[PDB]
Amino acid sequence: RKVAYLTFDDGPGKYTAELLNTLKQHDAKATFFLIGANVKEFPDLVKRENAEGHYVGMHSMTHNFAKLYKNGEYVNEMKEDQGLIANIIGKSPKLTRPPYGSMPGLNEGLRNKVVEGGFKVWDWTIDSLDWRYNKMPVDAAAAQIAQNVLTNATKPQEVILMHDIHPQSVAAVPAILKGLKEKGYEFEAYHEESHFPVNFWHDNRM
Amino acid sequence: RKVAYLTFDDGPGKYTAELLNTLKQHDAKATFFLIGANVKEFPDLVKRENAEGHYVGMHSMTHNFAKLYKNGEYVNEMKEDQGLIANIIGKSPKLTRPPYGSMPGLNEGLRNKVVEGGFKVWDWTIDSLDWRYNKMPVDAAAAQIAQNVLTNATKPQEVILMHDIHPQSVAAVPAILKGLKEKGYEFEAYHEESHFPVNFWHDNRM
Amino acid sequence: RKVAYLTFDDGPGKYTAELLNTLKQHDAKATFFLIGANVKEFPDLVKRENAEGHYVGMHSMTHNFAKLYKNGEYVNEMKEDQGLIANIIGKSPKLTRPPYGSMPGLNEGLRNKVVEGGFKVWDWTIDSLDWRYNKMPVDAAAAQIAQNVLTNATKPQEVILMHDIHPQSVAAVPAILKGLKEKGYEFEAYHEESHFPVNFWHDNRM
Amino acid sequence: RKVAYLTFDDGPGKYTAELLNTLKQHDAKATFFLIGANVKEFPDLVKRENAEGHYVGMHSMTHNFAKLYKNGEYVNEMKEDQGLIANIIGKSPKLTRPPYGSMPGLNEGLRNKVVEGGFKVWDWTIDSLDWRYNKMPVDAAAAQIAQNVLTNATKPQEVILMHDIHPQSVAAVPAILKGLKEKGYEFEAYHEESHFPVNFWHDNRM
Ligand SMILES: [Zn+2]
Ligand SMILES: [Zn+2]
Ligand SMILES: [Zn+2]
Ligand SMILES: [Zn+2]
Repeated sequence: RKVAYLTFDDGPGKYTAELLNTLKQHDAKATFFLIGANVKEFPDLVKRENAEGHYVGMHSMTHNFAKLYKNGEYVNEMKEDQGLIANIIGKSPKLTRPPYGSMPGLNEGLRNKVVEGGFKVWDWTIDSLDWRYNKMPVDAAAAQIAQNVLTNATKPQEVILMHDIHPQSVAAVPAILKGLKEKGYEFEAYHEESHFPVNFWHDNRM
Repeated sequence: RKVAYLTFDDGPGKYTAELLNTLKQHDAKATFFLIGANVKEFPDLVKRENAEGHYVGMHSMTHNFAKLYKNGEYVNEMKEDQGLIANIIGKSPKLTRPPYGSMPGLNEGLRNKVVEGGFKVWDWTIDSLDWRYNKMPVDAAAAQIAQNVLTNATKPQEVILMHDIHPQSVAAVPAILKGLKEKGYEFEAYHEESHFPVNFWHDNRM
Repeated sequence: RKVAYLTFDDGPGKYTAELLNTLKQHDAKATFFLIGANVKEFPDLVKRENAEGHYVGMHSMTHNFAKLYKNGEYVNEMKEDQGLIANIIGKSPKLTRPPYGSMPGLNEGLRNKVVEGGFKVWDWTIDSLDWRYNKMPVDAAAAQIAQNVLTNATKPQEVILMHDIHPQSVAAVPAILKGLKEKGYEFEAYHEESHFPVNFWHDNRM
Repeated sequence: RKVAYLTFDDGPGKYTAELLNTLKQHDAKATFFLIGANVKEFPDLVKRENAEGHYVGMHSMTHNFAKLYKNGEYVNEMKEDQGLIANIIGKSPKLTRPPYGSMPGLNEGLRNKVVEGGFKVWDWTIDSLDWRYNKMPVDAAAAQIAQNVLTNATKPQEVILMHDIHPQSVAAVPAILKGLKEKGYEFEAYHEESHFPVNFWHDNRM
């Protein structure tokens, strides 16, 4: 059983409805890590992400490296973000995705607070590098991004980092779906009852 | 006859219960040097350490170089720590482990007071360097820490400096227990009635 | 299509000639990010780095976080460093490596100035952590550093952070060159005509 | 082949003449590492150590850990000590023995200064632990010290740490000479043209 977990960071945004349409057509399920300010701006999209079978998790309030890690606000911000999301979808998600990844920001003290707060942490196994192609002609960018993902998909479980706020990322998804389907992957959302560790610290409590 | 004395400093803390279970699992005995604040925060773990055959000794109250050595509060702090531990376990340990080691902090004047007060002092023969491995995945860290101990264990008596307040340190202990047993070591606690001196000053009164 | 970019920071210094010999022996090309004071102390090594096919770039004048980022002297210092290097090798390098990395020091204001000044910025994808291994035997340190690099080199493009001003770092390079070659990597210098972005801000302008 | 290098630290002193008689009696050659203040106090013994075929090297002026390593006076003290010895034996020895050993005191900066000053550094491979038995009955103490050394002598080259300022160490030497001879060891003095690295840093420049 090969499973590909598409994850989308930093949203919702103005390309997210398009992305949800694409996912629905391919019968694919994915995972979204949302920033607090955008949850407030785009409640309909948050509702729709959950309503269409995708997992909705937290990507912090400020996405500010200094506040999250050095000043130790990571858990406070994930908790706040969690409450905004719960006000819309009617449940409190446990999975967080660290802005800029957990390494080295999420130090041993913060990891304890994550565990104590009942939160999980997912990093990723494949970086799509979609940000490289910002503001470049979308068609060529999307194909490159698809290539970045397809050629790195080698393991039975892959967690793919993309950002749905970039147009070239959303445009890349059709090719990624067809390509990973060829390789024998199914596309699933994260499921809290089926948690397994995916983090740069190899901290199995998270 | 080869004996390895695992010694764990700065605790107890949030990884100590797991460490105790690991030691019990391998029928290993060890030595714990505790900080007063943590004695007061985790009295149950102090009681567990002594109840399960380990030696419990003192690692001061402040762990502050200037107060302990420059201001000469070493013996006062160890005496205070001693009493807190005695109230939990019903005996007054005599062995101390200097924060930052005895060299150069524990000057002759302080060594004289240590002896006058009936205390002993243990430094170490192997530094695991475990606390320094805090910027990498825990399992990778633990493996390198185990390597440091295993490669340097060459004497019939080894006193090994570790810190049970770091996750990578506790994670390193299974490989250390396995490896040194293969090398012919038995893992024992410090025994007051069988003191032998181990200190950087080569002072056999402590 | 796998390329490893060895990058060496904070130099030149007393181990750099040895490192250069090692790289030459293995027909490997690398990248050096120099501190102004060392450019002035070791001009013959700067010249040699460029003469032997390696890329020479800037790592500031002061390597001081407060001056570079809080006081915003980053671009000024990189330009001053650039001029010093230019007087030696006859080129004006465009690529800078931020002291302590770009995150979070290089705020948006500073990134704009970087771009307007015609500079580029590289962080890294692998941190060797080499500078942290300075309390153990040099060969033992080198082995653990090589392990850090080899175990983490999994992507088609890897940018490896090392420091040539530490003995254990230069001692690790032979095992690194051998190991990554077996993994299919070629060792190349940064090329300005072939810039791809590598920075923690995901800012593809620099 | 097999060579044992007996080395005696912290002298000369009031047992050194006896030790020299013992060495001569057994046709054994050794190495002495002298403290400046005792070179001043015991010039006849320094002359005699050289006259009877032993190596005379430096063990600093102050034997003060803080001055030597943290304050960085190691090379200055060794050079000063070197001059005192040279005034007696008419040449300037290059080999130093770090008070308390080189690890971790002799940091990378200090090792460079050692090398730049034309000095070498010898630690040891066998610790006699002679200080443990200070002020105990000399006969039993000497026997135990001999056992400590004989039991740990397993390699073709062994460098043995003793202190000729302890009476029990000098008393142990006959049993040590007898026992190691039976194991096939020759007793040689250090010679600069026969240098091979013996230091805890595995720094092959020293
Ligand atoms: Zn993000
Ligand atoms: Zn401590
Ligand atoms: Zn640097
Ligand atoms: Zn000494």
